[PDB]
Amino acid sequence: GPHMATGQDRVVALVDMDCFFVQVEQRQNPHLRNKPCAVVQYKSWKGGGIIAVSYEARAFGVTRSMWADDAKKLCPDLLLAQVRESRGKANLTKYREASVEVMEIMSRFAVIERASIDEAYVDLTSAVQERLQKLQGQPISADLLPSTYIEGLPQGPEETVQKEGMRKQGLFQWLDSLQIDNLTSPDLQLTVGAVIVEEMRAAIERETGFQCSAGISHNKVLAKLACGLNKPNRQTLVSHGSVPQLFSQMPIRKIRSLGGKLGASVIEILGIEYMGELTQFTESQLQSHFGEKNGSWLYAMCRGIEHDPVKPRQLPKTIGCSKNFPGKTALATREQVQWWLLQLAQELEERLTKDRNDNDRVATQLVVSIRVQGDKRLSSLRRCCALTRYDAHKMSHDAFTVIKNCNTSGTEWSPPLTMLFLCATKFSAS
DNA sequence: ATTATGACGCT
DNA sequence: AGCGTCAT
Ligand SMILES: Nc1ncnc2c1ncn2[C@H]1C[C@H](O)[C@@H](COP(=O)(O)NP(=O)(O)OP(=O)(O)O)O1
Ligand SMILES: [Mg+2]
Ligand SMILES: [Mg+2]
Repeated sequence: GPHMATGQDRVVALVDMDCFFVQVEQRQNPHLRNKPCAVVQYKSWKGGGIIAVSYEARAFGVTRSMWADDAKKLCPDLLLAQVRESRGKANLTKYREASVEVMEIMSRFAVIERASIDEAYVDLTSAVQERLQKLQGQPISADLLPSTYIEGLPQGPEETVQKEGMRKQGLFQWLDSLQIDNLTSPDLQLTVGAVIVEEMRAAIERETGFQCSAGISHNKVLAKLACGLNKPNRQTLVSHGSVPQLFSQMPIRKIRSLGGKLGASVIEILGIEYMGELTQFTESQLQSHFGEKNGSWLYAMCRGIEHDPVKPRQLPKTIGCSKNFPGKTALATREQVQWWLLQLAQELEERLTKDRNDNDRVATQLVVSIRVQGDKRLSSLRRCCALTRYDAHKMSHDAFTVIKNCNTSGTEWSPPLTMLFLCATKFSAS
């Protein structure tokens, strides 16, 4: 009892931007603000593919992966913004630069781990300790947490007919219970972490004009889950004590890393649907079905416990460019293949050169991946070679050299390629 | 014809 | 080294 770890050692948050690519386009074009809007790529086929959707547009049922022509059927007044196109492919530079704006603000507060173009984990354990020392015995006011939800509250016994009324009542219950006394209560630490995350979210909105949501908990999985509970423009605190009720009706697929085959297996092999049901199995039983690492992870995670560290990494480990060639457009000639490789290499060269100037590093390996027609896998084949010069002509020529014997017969290229992907990796200081 | 592209585990 | 999974 006295010796059972409860996964309450850290304070971790996950900050994720709300409808991020849309906000980027709305900041730039004020006519799009506060309107049902989506961002699309490649307008020629079915009006383009939607990759981001404003919350006003979601209310009509518009979603990612939907065709714009189809989205317009659900939402006639839907406004659209097109992703920039360069060299015949989508160019996501505008969103990467916007991402940098936000990541640089978050880094001021604590160590972060970039997790995607629009989210990062934050390890607030040290910052909370410092803040706790800064205010001795200072009780925490509700005004310090104007956009925070406490998951699981309010509980027990009219302002609650509306959502802000629920939020405030739950926050009051939580704050009324908190003992400022006792610098080591995990709940107190989370609360101070939440205050700091309000400050962080305020700074991002002030300095970039972008709104975001956040989750604060004791580990990355719970912080990520918490982030999505009250999006948009709100933050949610998930305490250790909230986990049994929260996990009791939480579908297994909603937990990070369980959204694929492993999660399906868990459900299928154990005959359960919710994360909390995992507690009735022994660690050995879970290890026997899903392996040593997965079994141990599951046994601790269904109890709200996870030890994956927030890595101190702001910069991407790899830099890559890819393009799909669906259906009839699959590449069928040598020349075609070489031209598209050159287009990808030119974009890559730009991004690498910038990376070298900004971050004092150079990539040393080039990985080329291709997908052949009829193959469902992301990558049909991967090959690599040395990246010794940031030269687009050398890179595209070397990439062709490494995959040219994949061609069964021809001038002609077969089987046709439905994807080309160039990735620069193995960075070293410069 | 659900795209562009990341991190990282397994062998 | 090369492939498979899970992810936004
Ligand atoms: N499958 C995909 N393919 C291409 N781009 C994608 C993508 N999923 C996301 N993006 C791009 C476009 C997105 O804007 C961005 C962030 O991904 P989220 O955080 O998953 N989604 P958002 O921020 O939009 O809304 P909110 O978080 O409020 O739910 O990455
Ligand atoms: Mg987001
Ligand atoms: Mg995200």
